Amino acid sequence: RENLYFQGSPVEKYNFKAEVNKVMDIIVNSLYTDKDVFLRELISNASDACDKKRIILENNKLIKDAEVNDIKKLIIKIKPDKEKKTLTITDNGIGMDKSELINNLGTIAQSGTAKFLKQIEEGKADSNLIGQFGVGFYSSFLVSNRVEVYTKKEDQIYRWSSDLKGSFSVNEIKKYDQEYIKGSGTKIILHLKEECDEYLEDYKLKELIKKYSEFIKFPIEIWS
Ligand SMILES: Nc1ncnc2c1ncn2[C@@H]1O[C@H](COP(=O)(O)OP(N)(=O)O)[C@@H](O)[C@H]1O
Repeated sequence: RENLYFQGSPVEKYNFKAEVNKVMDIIVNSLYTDKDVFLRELISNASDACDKKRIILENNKLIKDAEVNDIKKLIIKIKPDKEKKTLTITDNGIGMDKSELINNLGTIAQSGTAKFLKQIEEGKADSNLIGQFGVGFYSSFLVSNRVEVYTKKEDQIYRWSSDLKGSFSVNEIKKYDQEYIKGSGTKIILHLKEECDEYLEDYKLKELIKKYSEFIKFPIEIWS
């Protein structure tokens, strides 16, 4: 009897596997973690997303030619906003459609996270060592109360949001013409934990970009 809308579209809420959510909570909120790695992980995903776009564009062209460009614009952008307490990482890479977004981001036990958890379980790894593994996107929760993802694959924009407390939400944004992701891309908005405002600082971002960028072959732009 209660249908939910956000920005003009119905909101679909999905539950995480409860047990997994429980343990994920422990590792991202654990004391003595290397919280900095969240940026390593997101930049790594942004680079992969640009690589995927480049490769698919090249193949498309081959097939368009045979019958029957902006690869140069590929970039990763990082924007702190001290007043809103947000850090935003944006790529103009492949993006995700609704389905990929629910199935890809909607499952916590990824490859690296599952690995880590199993080692902990087998007594082979300490539970504060999230950094020692490549857990990917969900590492954003090392430093965030809430995470949003706005991603466009082809003419449609979808928003994913979660505070990692049992569920995530997905809804379409029909008129995202309020913000100029051009062709495709993914915009990740981190709503930072109170104790994590140093990630709003220019010198800190630069330091991390330098530590985690050495092998990333797409330009990274830090605003301010
Ligand atoms: N920035 C991004 N752009 C496009 N797709 C993205 C993305 N960040 C994550 N994704 C998709 O979500 C999936 C899950 O991400 P993650 O949990 O970091 O797993 P991973 N590091 O093993 O790839 C990725 O494999 C990728 O397909």
